[PDB]
Amino acid sequence: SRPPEGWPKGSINDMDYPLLGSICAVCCVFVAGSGIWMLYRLDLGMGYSCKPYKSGRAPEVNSLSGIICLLCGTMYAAKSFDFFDGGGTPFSLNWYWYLDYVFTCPLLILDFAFTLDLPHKIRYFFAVFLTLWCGVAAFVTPSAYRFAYYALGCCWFTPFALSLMRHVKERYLVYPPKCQRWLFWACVIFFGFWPMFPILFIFSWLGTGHISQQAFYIIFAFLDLTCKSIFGILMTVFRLELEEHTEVQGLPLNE
Amino acid sequence: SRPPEGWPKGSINDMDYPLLGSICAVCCVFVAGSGIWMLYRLDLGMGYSCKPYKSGRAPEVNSLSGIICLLCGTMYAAKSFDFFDGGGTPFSLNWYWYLDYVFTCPLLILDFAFTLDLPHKIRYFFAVFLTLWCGVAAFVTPSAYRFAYYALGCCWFTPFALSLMRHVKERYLVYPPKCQRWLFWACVIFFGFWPMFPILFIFSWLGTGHISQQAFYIIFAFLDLTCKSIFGILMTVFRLELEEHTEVQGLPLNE
Amino acid sequence: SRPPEGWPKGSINDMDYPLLGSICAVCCVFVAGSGIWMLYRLDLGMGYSCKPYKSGRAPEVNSLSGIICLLCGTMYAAKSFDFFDGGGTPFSLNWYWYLDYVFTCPLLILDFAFTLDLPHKIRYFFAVFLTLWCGVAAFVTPSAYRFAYYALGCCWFTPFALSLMRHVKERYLVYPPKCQRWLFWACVIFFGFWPMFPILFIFSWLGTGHISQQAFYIIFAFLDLTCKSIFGILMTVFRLELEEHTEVQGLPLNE
Ligand SMILES: *C/C=C(C)/C=C/C=C(C)/C=C/C1=C(C)CCCC1(C)C
Ligand SMILES: *C/C=C(C)/C=C/C=C(C)/C=C/C1=C(C)CCCC1(C)C
Ligand SMILES: *C/C=C(C)/C=C/C=C(C)/C=C/C1=C(C)CCCC1(C)C
Repeated sequence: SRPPEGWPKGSINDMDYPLLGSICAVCCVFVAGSGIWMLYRLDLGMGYSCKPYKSGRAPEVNSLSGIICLLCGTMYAAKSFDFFDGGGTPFSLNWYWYLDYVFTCPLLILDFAFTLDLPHKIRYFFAVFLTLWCGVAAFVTPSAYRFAYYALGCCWFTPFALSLMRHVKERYLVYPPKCQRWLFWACVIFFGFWPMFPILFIFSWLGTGHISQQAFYIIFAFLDLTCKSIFGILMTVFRLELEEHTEVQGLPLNE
Repeated sequence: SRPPEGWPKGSINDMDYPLLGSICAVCCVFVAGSGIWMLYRLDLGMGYSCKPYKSGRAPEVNSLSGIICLLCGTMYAAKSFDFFDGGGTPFSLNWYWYLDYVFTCPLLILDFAFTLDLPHKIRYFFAVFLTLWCGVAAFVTPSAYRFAYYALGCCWFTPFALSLMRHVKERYLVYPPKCQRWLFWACVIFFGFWPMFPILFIFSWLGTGHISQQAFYIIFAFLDLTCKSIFGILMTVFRLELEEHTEVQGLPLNE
Repeated sequence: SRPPEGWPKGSINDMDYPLLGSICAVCCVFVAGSGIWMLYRLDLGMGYSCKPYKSGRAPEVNSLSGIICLLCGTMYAAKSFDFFDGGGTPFSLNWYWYLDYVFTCPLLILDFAFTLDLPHKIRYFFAVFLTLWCGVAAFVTPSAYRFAYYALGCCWFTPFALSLMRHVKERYLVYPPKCQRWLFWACVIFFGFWPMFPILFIFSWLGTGHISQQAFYIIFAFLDLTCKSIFGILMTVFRLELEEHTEVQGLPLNE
């Protein structure tokens, strides 16, 4: 507890620290486990037939899905320690909302872009990075300028979102049906869930005031499990399907 | 105002926050606009004849000019919000001088090096990054060691500057006359203006004490407009000229 | 001295600041000198016979050894300034243990991996980065959770260490005897000294309490000289030997 006597009663920080700690310890194991599986299955070979790589090693970039999970899992361990130490600790990843995501979100979009061979990899990376930084600023600012920062971040996000939706619909047809399945669910996650983040900001204690900070933590735990683990599992299987088509069976894309 | 009652009268922080806010809001629009133009014109094709790219997309690195402007423009929006909120806000890019430049200056030098194909891209990047960090330290330190940090930064900068001047004069002759024009003005900016930054430090309130902090902000706004926007416009046109020569008209460099 | 009247007598901060300052000023010169030599010798050509590069420039990645030294040397200058200013200064690289290493350690492992062509360059980089971050957290935390953070970091380090040891033994045989000599001493440094860092944490004031913080600084100065300078000199000579074999004399590896 940052205050010597502990958090003032009825403060935004007056939460149920044990439950919070626990939820993150579970989030940690499951995300880290999924990441471990991801890197292990990448090392078996190419496709469901686990065809051996010619160089005897997998492409460097294919490791990102799994790395992102382990980075997230490591951060949720840290976060558990903070909650179990009662909150407001000197190395707290709970304190500055969105700072942890400044390290993962841009990696996620790289993962996605490398997997599909989207254009403008660098533009996409920076767009996400700036959006996340605007969130950090929005949460630490107490004036109304909090919303100036939120709007700046929407200025980045909205073009980014439309641009991506357009690019993805262009590559969708290239791929064979069986790969199209996995990509669709990946898109539901990206186009369905990413917009949830900025909508929660509005209903939080820093907006309308409908959702407490404790609730905010729990919701984000579920959102991170979906946007890192499930997303990574769907990226993995999309590559196994693709490889089976192109490498194991040696067939061409529609292009 | 960081102090509850506000900045002490006659302090370095006793400035004209509205005017400061405004200058940055304008700097923001103009820099962000220029960056937008830069990425748009890159997407039209190759050269003044807008020849279509073979891959149907432009090279990744060519996006840096434009990205650097948008990053700068986003930072000047943030800075506006701080000034209009009266200064000393929790997320202030005005507070720690030179911290914003730790993100742009090294990208600028990469942009320049990729464009000309200078050697030692990594050496050049680190040289700039360290110089900028020495500036950060020089400004936060109140002892005379402030000048120890300044000198350390000159130790990095001075070799870097001479090294670059030598490399650039080697590539200048390679290029055809029409491209040589644009490169010369780019060089005037780099060799004329970059040295201005360290000379202003000496005459600031942290050196001789001739230039107030308010003035320091205004001067830097003009310097950033020149070193990011105009520089980026000159990099853009140099590539359009070069492409017209090599790709549209298919002629060789002197080399 | 961070406290106005200065460090309380008999505090962990009640050290011999002048001696500390001096040790770092020497560490600074020697490391920076070694780095300078490294980049100079790289520019002479390929091998002991200094065969000219075909492109007329050396590979970008070969610069990392030397860059890492100069980055370390610049940081030890900063650290000298802090000690000579008596400690607890606003820009102190002495204050947060392990924060400086968050910038060098991952670069070191990249250097090593590029030199040997180890697989999983990105995995290796992140593994080191996370380990170092866990150290930072372990040192700032005052509860017992300090050890939770230490253990998390061992979870990263231990697999990383075994994985590397396995990969290196696979590449050792590839290389000719004369190169094998240099690689062995590089391995002694990596496998002998890297494990020293986490063992010192246990005997420090934050563990059993056998080694003072002053002593901790001195030990780390010697460890950094070994893990950056000597290591870099051994990487350099390994490349000169390798090049003499493969490029100057045009012979094949065992593979
Ligand atoms: C793993 C975490 C993910 C996928 C997080 C995504 C977060 C966003 C896309 C957040 C968006 C924001 C804005 C568009 C505006 C204000 C700030 C944010 C961060 C809430
Ligand atoms: C867009 C911003 C640019 C181009 C800034 C450039 C800044 C410098 C080259 C500053 C140089 C410095 C030194 C050489 C010594 C002390 C610290 C600085 C940052 C003032
Ligand atoms: C140039 C500096 C080097 C090579 C430093 C290496 C440091 C380590 C490998 C430190 C390891 C740690 C752990 C394994 C656990 C706790 C934290 C550390 C940083 C002491």
